[PDB]
Amino acid sequence: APAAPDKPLEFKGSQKTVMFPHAVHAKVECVTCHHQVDGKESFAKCGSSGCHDDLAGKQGEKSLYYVVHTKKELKHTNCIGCHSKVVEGKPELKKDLTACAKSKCHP
Ligand code: HEM
Ligand code: HEM
Ligand code: HEM
Ligand code: HEM
Repeated sequence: APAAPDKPLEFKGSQKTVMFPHAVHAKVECVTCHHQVDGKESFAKCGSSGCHDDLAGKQGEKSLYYVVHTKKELKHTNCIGCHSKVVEGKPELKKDLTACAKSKCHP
């Protein structure tokens, strides 16, 4: 598989840009986020054509917003989902990892 990016990268929606750092997630297997597609590995951008390419809508499988933010139980692990589990044991990180404003995702 390709190498994991060294520097934080721009993970964009239609209005906001969130800096995503791989370094901090080094203990997380790649596939956790870069889920398999049709039985094969995939490292394409989440919102590329044919994937979660609805960058404005907030509901549905095609919605990038939805797969990133929903707390519902999904087929694959997502951003808010794992962060919520993490803060159950580390409450001191609740604001930094799950808050809608003033968090590490949305400063
Ligand atoms: C808290 C539950 C929370 C809210 C609400 C929220 C809102 C939000 C908006 C309105 C956008 C802009 C969408 C767009 O540009 O089209 C947005 C985008 C991203 N967010 Fe968010 N967000 C909340 C929380 C968090 C947290 C705690 C993280 C990080 C784990 C996070 C991540 C992202 C990412 C990535 C984006 C860009 C991709 C996209 O969803 O379009 N948000 N968020
Ligand atoms: C595991 C060690 C791992 C690899 C390999 C990896 C690779 C990778 C690449 C090459 C990109 C760049 C994609 C591009 O076309 O620019 C990329 C981007 C993102 N990754 Fe990743 N990644 C690995 C692990 C992880 C883990 C564990 C997560 C989630 C916690 C994750 C997530 C992301 C996100 C988000 C992006 C941005 C994609 C976008 O649409 O902008 N990666 N990764
Ligand atoms: C990019 C790193 C990336 C993220 C983030 C992402 C998340 C995601 C979640 C959490 C699910 C489960 C949704 C649900 O259960 O309702 C999910 C599902 C699918 N994805 Fe995805 N996804 C990322 C990347 C990609 C890419 C690059 C494509 C397109 C090639 C893609 C496609 C799909 C499809 C289709 C589904 C539904 C089938 C499934 O595997 O669950 N995603 N994604
Ligand atoms: C989903 C693609 C996703 C995003 C977006 C995301 C963002 C994020 C940020 C911005 C941080 C803070 C970095 C900093 O300290 O400056 C962060 C930190 C942790 N994350 Fe995350 N994260 C996403 C996904 C995931 C997933 C799927 C998991 C769990 C499997 C996960 C876990 C963590 C953990 C652990 C941290 C570090 C907490 C700490 O001790 O500081 N993230 N994430």
